[PDB]
Amino acid sequence: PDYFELRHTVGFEETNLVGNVYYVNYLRWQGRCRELFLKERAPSVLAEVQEDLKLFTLKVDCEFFAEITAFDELSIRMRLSELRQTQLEFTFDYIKLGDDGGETLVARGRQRIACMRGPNTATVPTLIPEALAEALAPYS
Amino acid sequence: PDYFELRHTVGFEETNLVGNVYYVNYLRWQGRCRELFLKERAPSVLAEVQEDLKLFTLKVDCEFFAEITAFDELSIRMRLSELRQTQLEFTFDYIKLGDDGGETLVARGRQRIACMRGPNTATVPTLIPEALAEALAPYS
Amino acid sequence: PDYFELRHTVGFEETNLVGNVYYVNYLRWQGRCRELFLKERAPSVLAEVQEDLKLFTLKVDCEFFAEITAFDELSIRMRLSELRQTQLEFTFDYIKLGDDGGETLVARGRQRIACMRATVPTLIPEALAEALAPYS
Amino acid sequence: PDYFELRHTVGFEETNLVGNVYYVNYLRWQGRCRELFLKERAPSVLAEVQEDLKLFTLKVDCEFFAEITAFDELSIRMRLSELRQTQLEFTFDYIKLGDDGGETLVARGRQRIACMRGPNTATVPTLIPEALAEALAPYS
Repeated sequence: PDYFELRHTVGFEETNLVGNVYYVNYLRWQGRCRELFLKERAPSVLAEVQEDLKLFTLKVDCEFFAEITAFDELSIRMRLSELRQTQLEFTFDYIKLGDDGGETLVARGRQRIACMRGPNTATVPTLIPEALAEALAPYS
Repeated sequence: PDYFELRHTVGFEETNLVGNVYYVNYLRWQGRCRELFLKERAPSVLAEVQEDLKLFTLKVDCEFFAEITAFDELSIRMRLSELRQTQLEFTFDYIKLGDDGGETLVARGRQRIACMRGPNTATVPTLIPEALAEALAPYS
Repeated sequence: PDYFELRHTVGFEETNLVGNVYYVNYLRWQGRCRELFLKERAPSVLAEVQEDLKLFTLKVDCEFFAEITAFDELSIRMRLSELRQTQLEFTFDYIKLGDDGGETLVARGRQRIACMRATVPTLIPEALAEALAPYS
Repeated sequence: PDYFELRHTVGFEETNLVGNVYYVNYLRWQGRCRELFLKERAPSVLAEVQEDLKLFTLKVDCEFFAEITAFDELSIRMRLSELRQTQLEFTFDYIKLGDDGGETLVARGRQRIACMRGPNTATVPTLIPEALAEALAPYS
């Protein structure tokens, strides 16, 4: 499809007092989708982050359209929004998989990431790694 | 004076493998500061949450200007940026407190909230509770 | 396999400052293993536990033997250690899968749950017991 | 008094859809109480662990006797149950603070920590740091 998919059933312990989901959990789901992409599409990046490659998070946000609860089936879909020189922006479509087959959008979020180089103290900008740029081809 | 403050030292477990802090943690702290203000300044609101009053987070965001490591002293400053009759927006300044007295803005977050009442099906908005609006006066 | 398996790869953000895994994450993985088991093996329980039934955790624990870091492949095996009329105990084996195919007992934990349904000490749901028959 | 206290109000987002508290949340609290202790009473330990010193958690557990919900006032009390030459055991008593001054033992958890030195494969038991042994003095 146009997106990278992360299937996730809403945990019983991922809800609040009034049955709704803690807004932080949505963002945890973003990281779980972003990291899963790097494990299956660009493992080359993963090893570089353990070295001197640092994927700085510039901005992350999320808007909530509908309230979800426990045991609701979700399809967190990631799409490449912007592709720049040393930066890139993702987009996360939180969709609820209804039993009938409906696909409603319960939330949407995006994440701005910059690529840097060198030690944590003295850093420098760097191009988006080739493997990562190629893996983001059908997901724009 | 201009803000409500949450004191926080960056945890040893809140720091990852390379010395960076997961952005999710910023939003966890942002959530704590939102409840500390309530439980202190407007405790009456919390009694209403268990009843009919519902607090809907419409949108959250956070921008990052610099990286931090464990044992960094943070001053999470919460101030009211936007005030409406049914909604409000909280701004969160993440001030990295220096040992010499310096103050470096390391991050900034925003949180749009909507005051709701009623059942799970038919939610209706409500005027911002008197005590909640009262406690927001010196933080405008 | 006499156990229920949950495959998990240690997240880059699940590690701490010195490159080790926060112990809280270990029990975080226990919940996901218990949840996943209930989902596939006894879906009737989940439909029962949300309105009246309550699976109350009496005791959780976890002892650690070795240390693991990011991207370490883990095979979390769950099995029924003790079965009773109102209570049941799970046991979780934390096995680090070597790059060649070797296996290492990194950690091991237990969870003690009492069935309740403001609550009433109730029988273990028959559907839950039948799904546990292999993993006894 | 005879323990290290961490006051904590049960969060609205820490409680699930049935009114109970996730058992994982209990352990983050005692881990927070542990880190806050090392932060306040023995900061030297927090710097040595970044080198060759290791605070290896041998075993951790927690027993639950009651049910708590949102906005409950808790008093987490950390004591020293056992101290060896290289090992130590903490005991966490979760005390629910009532409005009428009543106190109730809600839960109890413990944690065994082994002090070791050197790289992961060359790990060897080491004596408790003098800063830590001095910090555990008012628990004798």
